[PDB]
Amino acid sequence: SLSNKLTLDKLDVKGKRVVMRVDFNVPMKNNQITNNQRIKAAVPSIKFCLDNGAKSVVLMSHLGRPDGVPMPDKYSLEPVAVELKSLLGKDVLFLKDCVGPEVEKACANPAAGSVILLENLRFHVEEEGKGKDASGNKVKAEPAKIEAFRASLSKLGDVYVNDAFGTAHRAHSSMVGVNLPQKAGGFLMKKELNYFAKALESPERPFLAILGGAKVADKIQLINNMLDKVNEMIIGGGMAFTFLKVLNNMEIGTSLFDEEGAKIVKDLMSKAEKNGVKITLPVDFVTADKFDENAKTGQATVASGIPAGWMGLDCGPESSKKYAEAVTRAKQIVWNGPVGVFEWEAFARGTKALMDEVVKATSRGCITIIGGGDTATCCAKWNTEDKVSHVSTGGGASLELLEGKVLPGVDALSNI
Ligand SMILES: Nc1ncnc2c1ncn2[C@@H]1O[C@H](COP(=O)(O)OP(=O)(O)OP(=O)(O)O)[C@@H](O)[C@H]1O
Ligand code: NA
Repeated sequence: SLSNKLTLDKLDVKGKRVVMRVDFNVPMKNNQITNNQRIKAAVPSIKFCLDNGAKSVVLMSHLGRPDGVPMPDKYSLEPVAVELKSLLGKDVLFLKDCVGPEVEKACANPAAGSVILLENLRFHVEEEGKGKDASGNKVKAEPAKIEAFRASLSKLGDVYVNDAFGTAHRAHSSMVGVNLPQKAGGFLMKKELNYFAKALESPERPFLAILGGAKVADKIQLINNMLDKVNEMIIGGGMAFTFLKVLNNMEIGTSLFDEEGAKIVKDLMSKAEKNGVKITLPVDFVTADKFDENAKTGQATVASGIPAGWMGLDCGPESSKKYAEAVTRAKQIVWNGPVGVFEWEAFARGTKALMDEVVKATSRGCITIIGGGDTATCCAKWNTEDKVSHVSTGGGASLELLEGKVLPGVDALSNI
């Protein structure tokens, strides 16, 4: 997987400036970092570079989805710089941009051992290649400016390391576009890829995938290929309402809905039937009159529908029972995406109950893999990081491995 690729343990960094993509896309609440998992996970690679004599380590990441507009009031990485201090035992220089002559000067010839964190890559449309303007109109990036963006990032180091497993499914500029002669996979990239390579070679069966969360447009497009690998799927969280509206003609109110994915729902169900994959969808819900921690709440079922102006933000008790039945049958589980808005206590019961079931499954020998920026925060919140088989820093990235793909961030590394 990385067998063919240059990795950091084989990269001479002595006297070299290292430019490192990392996944510091950490969850935030009340403007605080709620889980430093993804930051801590990159420390081994950073520390290795500094201990083996790197002149500098320049760290670069996105945070959230600002869609190519500078929104430091809301998606700045400065809080991550602070947290990384503590985890490293080294101070960190935070720059307010990631490209341009001022950044290039700050990284051109740093004091020996400097750790530099750049501002959010996605404040530039050239990272993703597309985004929105500040008025919210979709925009494409211009090829020549994408090249200039990649050229600028490439000047910030002499060698490149990608340790950003959580983002490895994204063919973004900082992930596939850095032009330096040595492009090496970091130790987190190696740890995660090696874990999944073995867990996915010959899964214990039944193999259950649990797909929830809120990235519906993206992740509904992964189900088709996953249906060739798994024996059961829970489709919950925000993902479920697109399925229920199409299959059950359910009223879903203002719940998350994907117009494009709705067009393939019946094809996915046909393929699940063809491949013998049991699909478990929720049958009841905790509702809210608005997207707010303190919203008024209600209950609902698929038969009742969700009232107009209301949204389903958690599953209900009968859904938790059905989810639990699927977990009990499983011998291997991969779970990405909470089955409700677990950050808010009114909407956390379904995710907590499913966590309880997954922990119990682990205790009787199920191989249990939970991954994602927010889903791993469930493990931190309820203190189950040591009670499942593997907590991954990749969510969507892990689902694309489950599909059987080579991740773009891996593919772009140097061959041995
Ligand atoms: N019914 C729902 N409506 C809206 N949001 C939901 C619902 N159920 C869960 N969520 C939200 O889904 C979010 C997580 O979805 P997401 O797909 O980002 O998962 P993730 O584990 O961070 O995955 P990745 O690592 O790929 O980003 C949480 O913030 C949670 O509030
Ligand atoms: Na997320």
